[PDB]
Amino acid sequence: VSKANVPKIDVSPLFGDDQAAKMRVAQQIDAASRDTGFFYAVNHGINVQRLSQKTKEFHMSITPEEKWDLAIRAYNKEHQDQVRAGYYLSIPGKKAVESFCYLNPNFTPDHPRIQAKTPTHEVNVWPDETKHPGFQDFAEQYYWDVFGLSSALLKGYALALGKEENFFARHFKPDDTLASVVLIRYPYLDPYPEAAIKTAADGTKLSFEWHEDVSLITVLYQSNVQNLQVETAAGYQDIEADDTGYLINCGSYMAHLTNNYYKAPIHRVKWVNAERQSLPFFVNLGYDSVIDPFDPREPNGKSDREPLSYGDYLQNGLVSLINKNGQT
Ligand SMILES: [Fe+2]
Repeated sequence: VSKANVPKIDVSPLFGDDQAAKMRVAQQIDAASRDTGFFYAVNHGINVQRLSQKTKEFHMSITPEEKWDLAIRAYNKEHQDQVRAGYYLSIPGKKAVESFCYLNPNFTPDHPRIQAKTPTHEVNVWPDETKHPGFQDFAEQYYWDVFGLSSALLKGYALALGKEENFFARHFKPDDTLASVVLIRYPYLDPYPEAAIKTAADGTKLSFEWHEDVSLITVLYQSNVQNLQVETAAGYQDIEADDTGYLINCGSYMAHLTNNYYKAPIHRVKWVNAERQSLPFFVNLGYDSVIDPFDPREPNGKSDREPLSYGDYLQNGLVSLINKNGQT
C-alpha cells in the first residue's frame, strides 16, 4: 500500500491583505484539489492542543445516564426533535465509535428557522454545566474559531477557481450556516468487537467504509494515529497523520457546482486498535443557499447542471450516508 501525496499548505496569507500571496496559496489548493483531493492546512492559528484536551475530558467523564439524556432519536425514541444534534452512543460488544454532534449556536428557540420547524435545523443539547464545567463555552468558542478558519479557506477555493474571493464565503454566514462539529471517540478495546470491524473488497479491515462527504468542504482535526485512505485509480493510498494541522477535502456539493472539476474524494477509515479522536467540521451553507454550477474547463464556464438548494442537498445526503454506511 502506497502513501498519498498530501501537501502542507501555509494558509496564513488567506487572513491577510497581500493579494499575490493569496493567489500563491490558491494555486496550491487547486493543485491538491486536482490531485488526491486532500491537503493539510498549517499555520492556521487554532489552539488544537486545548481542543483535544477538552474533548478527551468530555468523552472520558460522561456517564450512561447523561448519554441517554443527550441521545439522538436513533437511540432514544423520546427525542424526536434530535436527528442531527446530540450524543451517538456506542453499543458495547457491537459498535465501538461514539460521538457528540452540535450545530450553529445561534439556533435558539427564538431563531426563525427553528420557529418555522425547517428541516435540518435543531437546537443544540448540552450536558449539565456542573458535571462538565466549561465544556459548552469551549465548544461554542471552537465552533466560531473553525468557522473563521473555514471562511478563509473558502476564499482560497474561490480564487483557485478564478472567482472573486467571496464567491463561496458570501453564503457562509453565522446567522444561518448548517455547519456542524462532531466530536468522535474511537476507543482502544481489548478484545475489539468483531461486529465493529468491516472487511473491504480488497481485504483491508475498516472502521468506516468508502464514502464521499456531505459538505462543501470538510475541515478535520485528528489525533496522531494513521487511519485514513483515499481512493485513486491505482487503488487506496494511506494519508499520513499530522496532529498539528487540519486535513481539508471537498464534499459532494463542491463536485456538483464545479461539474466534477474538484471531485469529492472517496475515502475510508482503516481499523486501528488505538484510542484516538476525530473532530470534523462540515462546512455547510444556509438552507436556501444556491450556487449556480459552472464548468472551469470551458472558456464561458457554461454548465448544464441544475442549481441545487443547499438545504435539499443536505437533507438527501445525510439520509443517503446513513443508509449506505450505517447509523453512526
Ligand atoms: Fe469523510
